[PDB]
Amino acid sequence: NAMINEHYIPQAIILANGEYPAHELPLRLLAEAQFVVCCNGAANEYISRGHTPDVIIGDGDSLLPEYKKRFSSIILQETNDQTKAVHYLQSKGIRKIAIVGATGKREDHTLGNISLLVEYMRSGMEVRTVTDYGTFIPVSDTQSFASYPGQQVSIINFGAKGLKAEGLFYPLSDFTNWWQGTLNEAIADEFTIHCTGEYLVFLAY
Amino acid sequence: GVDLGTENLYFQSNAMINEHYIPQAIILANGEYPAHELPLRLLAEAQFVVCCNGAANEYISRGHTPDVIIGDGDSLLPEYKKRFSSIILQISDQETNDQTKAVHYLQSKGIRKIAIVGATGKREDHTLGNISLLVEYMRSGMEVRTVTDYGTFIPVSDTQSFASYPGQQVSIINFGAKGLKAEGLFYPLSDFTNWWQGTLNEAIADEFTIHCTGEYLVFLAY
Repeated sequence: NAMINEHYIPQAIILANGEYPAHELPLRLLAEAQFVVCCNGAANEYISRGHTPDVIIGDGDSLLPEYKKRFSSIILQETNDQTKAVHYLQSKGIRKIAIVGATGKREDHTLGNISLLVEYMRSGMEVRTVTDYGTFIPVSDTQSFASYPGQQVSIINFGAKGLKAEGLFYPLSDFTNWWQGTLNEAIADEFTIHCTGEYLVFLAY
Repeated sequence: GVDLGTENLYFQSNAMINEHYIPQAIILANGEYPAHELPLRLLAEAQFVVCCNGAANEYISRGHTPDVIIGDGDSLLPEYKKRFSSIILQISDQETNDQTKAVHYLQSKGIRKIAIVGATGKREDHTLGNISLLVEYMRSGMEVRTVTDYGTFIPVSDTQSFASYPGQQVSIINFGAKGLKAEGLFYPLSDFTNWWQGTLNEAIADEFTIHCTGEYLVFLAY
């Protein structure tokens, strides 16, 4: 596995139906996107800010009629919209994606959206969720990460066993409850997590 | 007994009750300040408010008076630290999560029924940690709810009935419970292995009951 770095350039962006991004990073990613897929809606918010989506995932009654006379051709048809967006992009040979706007509204939607990341990667997709506060990266087995000393790192386990690290302030164990692995800290310019199985890393900006 | 779910939060309940939810104390955590009428109702009606670091800044700026401030005084605006220095408590030099320290402070005071507001909406790792901690607080013997801008999280053990309304969105997050089954929900339950699986179920009627052994979390959307 190649080292996970900050310089992430995805082939496509998914704009999910959580809170529209406010931080510079997700906003820049959206602005310089090669391909944008909008979930339900999010398309209305995206268009109102003077942007143009490539694909809209929803039921046809998603867009405002006012925008429909301009983007009815790019609307496309059960799971959640984020997952449908991932699967659509996967069907087009896209392998590298960032999701923005996936959090910050209903918390059950936030929880669902985050948990699905681990499932996308096992399918063979490279996906990251970029928020106003950090980046979620689904991982399996041994993985190295670029960091800076003092960078806050949270680890949430998804069934992985034998978790241990170098380059983090606190040692790891096979976490269960979500709080257990949160609010660790990088002590150097890189850290490596060793295990077998799936887990999720949140790197705070 | 039956947990009234969100039905004891609304100004006008479907449940033919003569009261509403008034916990013994409110914790204002350090996520986004409540914006929705329901967590704001709890805050407005509270006679004991514990502020986490910071969270006290917005509370004070809106003209309100914390009863206790948990954690680092340095997280306060200088004038606020000066105004409230005598109610700043560092309950532990080991525990670092202020939400947890607030719960522990209230428990030592002999308080058991509490609501947490402002726990979510900023850094998502704080959101995830704060939510998951509800299971620990319940285990410790506290009756605790987290009340957000969008619904309420209730930590649960074993069999539990909830008041509801037809079409209410109900999400179940598993924390090691086994034999999950329900009456009164649209979708049959399974022993959920990932968070999304039990989300966005739906109450059919005015009550539902979840049966199992072990711990889980229920989110009821307003």
